[PDB]
Amino acid sequence: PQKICLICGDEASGCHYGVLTCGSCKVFFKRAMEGQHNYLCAGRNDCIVDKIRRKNCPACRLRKCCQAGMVLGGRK
Amino acid sequence: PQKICLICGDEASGCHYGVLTCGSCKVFFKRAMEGQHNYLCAGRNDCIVDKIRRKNCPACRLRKCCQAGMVLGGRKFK
DNA sequence: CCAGAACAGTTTGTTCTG
DNA sequence: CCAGAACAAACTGTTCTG
Ligand SMILES: [Zn+2]
Ligand SMILES: [Zn+2]
Ligand SMILES: [Zn+2]
Ligand SMILES: [Zn+2]
Repeated sequence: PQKICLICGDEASGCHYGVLTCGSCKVFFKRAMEGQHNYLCAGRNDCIVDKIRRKNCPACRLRKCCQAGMVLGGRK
Repeated sequence: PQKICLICGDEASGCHYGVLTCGSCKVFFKRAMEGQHNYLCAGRNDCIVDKIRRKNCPACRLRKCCQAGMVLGGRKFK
């Protein structure tokens, strides 16, 4: 039918850092946790994270990753 | 003495399309108005437009541009 | 000076590799 | 199959031109 990324609703590529996600949320999460960016939502931590706008709010996209269960860790 | 962009609060470069802006807002405004995309704010049409985050929500940045008085035009003469 | 164009750096996303 | 690396397209911002 089609695997859907639990972060953004794009087509998922596989189970990454614990969660069914697309390729972009995969690198995103990795890059976000890794560098210290201190991302702050410019709205109210409310943002819809979807395919077209996922890059809009890194704070909300990262928060969604963390709530979906994504966890850092290199090749289990 | 430093001139402040009225859209994002960065340092302003001049008066562009009718208001005090930085060069990034200047082009953003023209690209946005001429592009094929009517941006949909993923929040509440409320977003803060400041230097670090101006890129975050093009819908709200464009809204802020238009509300500030920015208007498309060609190269006008005095 | 400022709009538009051209150029350039930054960012996000996709394909390659072990 | 999946992390991480290498690659690449897309997007945002800066310097050049009339
Ligand atoms: Zn995704
Ligand atoms: Zn947000
Ligand atoms: Zn600005
Ligand atoms: Zn917004």
